[PDB]
Amino acid sequence: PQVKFLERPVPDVNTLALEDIDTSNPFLYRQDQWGAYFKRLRDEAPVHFQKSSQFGPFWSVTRYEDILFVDKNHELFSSEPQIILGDPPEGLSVEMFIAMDPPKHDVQRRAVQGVVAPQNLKEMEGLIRQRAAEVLDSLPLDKAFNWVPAVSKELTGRMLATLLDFPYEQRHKLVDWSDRLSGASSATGGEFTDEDIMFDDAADMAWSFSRLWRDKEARRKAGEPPGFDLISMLQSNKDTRDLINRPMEFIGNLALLIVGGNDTTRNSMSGGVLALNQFPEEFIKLKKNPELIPNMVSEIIRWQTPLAHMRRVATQDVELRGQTIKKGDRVLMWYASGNRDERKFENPDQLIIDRKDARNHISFGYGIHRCMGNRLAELQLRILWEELLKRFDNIEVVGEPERVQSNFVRGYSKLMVKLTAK
Ligand code: HEM
Ligand SMILES: CCCCCCCC(=O)O
Repeated sequence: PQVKFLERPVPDVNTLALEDIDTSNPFLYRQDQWGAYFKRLRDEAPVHFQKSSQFGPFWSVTRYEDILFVDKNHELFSSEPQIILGDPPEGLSVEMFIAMDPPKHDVQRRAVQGVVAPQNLKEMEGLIRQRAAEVLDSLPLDKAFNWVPAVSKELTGRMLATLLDFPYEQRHKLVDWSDRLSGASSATGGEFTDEDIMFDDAADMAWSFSRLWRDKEARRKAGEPPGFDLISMLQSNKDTRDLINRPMEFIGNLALLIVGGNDTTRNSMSGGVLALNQFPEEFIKLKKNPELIPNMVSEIIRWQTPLAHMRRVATQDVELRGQTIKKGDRVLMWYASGNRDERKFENPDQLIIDRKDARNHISFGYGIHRCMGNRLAELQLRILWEELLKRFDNIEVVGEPERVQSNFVRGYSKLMVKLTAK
């Protein structure tokens, strides 16, 4: 049941009773209230029950420490049946291993893990660097342009096409299908309300992925050598040779990977540019010390936290910081709060590119569901920033960033950038 969320000014959090703070509001990030809202919960109600929202009753866990406890304890806090606050559109549910408990989760993850293993990422690195070079060489100088479509959306589309060996000139479909899956109003308070186009996406996605399998199956029978892409790898491994005979698992986990990498990588790419503009000393420091890029990528991902939360269901009664979460209660782990928790990160709101524990961020989560594409994400941002510093002396954000409506995605729709050449 899809709802067109209407933007009302969000109240100053100090003018509310604790019981009334609703973190499911998808305009908290846009209106720059998320910070104050999460600070007050961290300090006064770090394990907080909201009895009423558009999405029903849910708990918010906002302290770094408590997020680790919940994320680690998969047996107490199930990932089934969903991993977002709300529900997917009626009859348009997709079986992803992210929304799965062991042993089933482990089997499906093992089947697909190899594609983003550092060994296989080495095979792709040259192509990802080349496709990055092309886009950056195409950008206008001394002219403000929208970074989101031009670089972030573009590089992300290419990344997903590279990974799947998807028809390169149909790569916009992977972004479009991903946006409408993860941005459904019913799931995340996103802007997407049209369920007809979502049924179209399901048909278009099941067709195109079944086609890509058959095309690769033919080239292999024709004796062509297996490539570095996911379908090649799945067709090589004997467990996943007949994966097209498990259509739920096949389309589900293919959809999971594209949803997985889409907004996440894009908003990391946009977020990084903004973070270095709001903290101009960090950019001066990055240019003098470009060996900081790897750690900066960790700090950008901590600072952005592209996915605000992940949801779980208590499998039994669980005591947590003096609160009793009841069997069946929905629990949000607010990673966006944990990565700003001064109990872990001194000066948690500042971008510090040489932050020595940057890598201890929880943007990828923690435990058996820790991000499968972490290495791919870090690679793409490292590559982006290596290629940027080669070409550009300054990256100047102009005007105000426009932010996406969601309680799940922390993203940008517009980020106006002026480039200066070296
Ligand atoms: C900045 C980029 C990214 C961030 C911030 C991110 C964040 C996350 C988070 C928070 C989880 C779940 C953690 C948990 O429940 O404990 C996750 C899982 C996952 N991510 Fe990512 N991710 C990113 C990039 C990617 C990319 C590029 C891919 C694939 C190409 C990907 C694929 C996945 C998959 C498959 C899972 C499910 C893991 C499992 O359930 O076993 N992610 N990611
Ligand atoms: C880690 C990426 C997985 C996000 C799943 C969102 C799909 C839905 O809204 O049902």
